[PDB]
Amino acid sequence: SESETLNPSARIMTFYPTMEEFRNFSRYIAYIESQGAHRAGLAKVVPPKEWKPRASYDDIDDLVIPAPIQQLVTGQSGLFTQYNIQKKAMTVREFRKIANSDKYCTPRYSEFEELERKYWKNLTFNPPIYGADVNGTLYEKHVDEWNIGRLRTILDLVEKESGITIEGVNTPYLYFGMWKTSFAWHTEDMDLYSINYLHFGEPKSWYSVPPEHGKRLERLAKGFFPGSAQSCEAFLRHKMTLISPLMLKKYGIPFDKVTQEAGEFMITFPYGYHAGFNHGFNCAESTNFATRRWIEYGKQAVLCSCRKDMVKISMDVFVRKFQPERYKLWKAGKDNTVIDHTLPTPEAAEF
Ligand SMILES: Nc1ccc(O)c(-c2cc(C(=O)O)ccn2)c1
Ligand SMILES: [Cl-]
Ligand SMILES: [Cl-]
Ligand SMILES: [Mn+2]
Ligand SMILES: [Mn+2]
Ligand SMILES: [Zn+2]
Repeated sequence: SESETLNPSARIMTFYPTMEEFRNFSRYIAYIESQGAHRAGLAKVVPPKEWKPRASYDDIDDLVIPAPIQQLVTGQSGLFTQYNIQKKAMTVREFRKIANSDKYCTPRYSEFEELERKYWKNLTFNPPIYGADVNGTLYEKHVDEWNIGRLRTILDLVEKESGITIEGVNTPYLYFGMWKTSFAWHTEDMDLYSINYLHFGEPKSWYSVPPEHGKRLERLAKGFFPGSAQSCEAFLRHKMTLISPLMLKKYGIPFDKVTQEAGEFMITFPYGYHAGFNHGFNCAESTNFATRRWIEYGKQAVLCSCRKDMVKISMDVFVRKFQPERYKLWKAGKDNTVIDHTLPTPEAAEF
């Protein structure tokens, strides 16, 4: 009730940290959770105006996009399935050229609602190319604040313990977008946190569903896609499923929306379903991370059961280290802990 009194509407919150607050990443995450930001599943953090992760983005024209994907979308009435078609490798220069070309460039519009309507109206036409899942970073090696390449959260325990790297999850990914490129409805692998930084370019728009309401979205999605639901216990993790905000409203699924500008951070929280699209040519960097609060989510995450090489992180080291008194019960399959999506991560006891 202390936590349930904070952000009771579960709306997307925006934060403007000072440079002092901005330096300690995990601490500021704990803070915004103390303010109830996590209840939305998504939050925006606008960094100090003097902070910059890179002096200049003029040298990256020759950066290679090894596996650009053409996004074919099929559907109607607010329900869509996205099929990825991998294209030949190409450079950022070659990508931007195509992105800004007359055929793929952003349509003209007044307010955001107009561009949003055009997105949902034309989603299945003129399939765009997304320069997605590029291994790398655009942070300068010296930037110590909010460095996606080295956030130093307890997610580091995975590699530290096993040597295992999972691309885009405990390593950084770059996303080069063009108009009408999409990311489908999903939570993160193992229901982790994620961080997303829009380095440059046109905006990225987001939809989010509160974790305390995530199950309702799942039930809706299973109803809409019964074939997919029968074939996999977590088919949304395929990240192929697009659902319009009008469809969510029609079925009483609560949600919020936010538009991300260049130079801005987006944080997604455990079991926070989100989706969205890019307004035009841009570039974003992202990875996943953890807090102590995530551990229970990780233990209870419902994973994909049909796809091989799907991301499954062993929770053992986390339970042993941060829940020693529950380790035996958990191994015996008798840990029946129930998650309260309103509670902030325990690191926020300072606040
Ligand atoms: N395929 C995938 C996996 C995990 C993710 O977290 C995302 C994702 C991508 C974007 C993006 O395309 O910028 C935004 C939010 N989530 C995509
Ligand atoms: Cl699912
Ligand atoms: Cl990612
Ligand atoms: Mn995501
Ligand atoms: Mn189906
Ligand atoms: Zn599956």
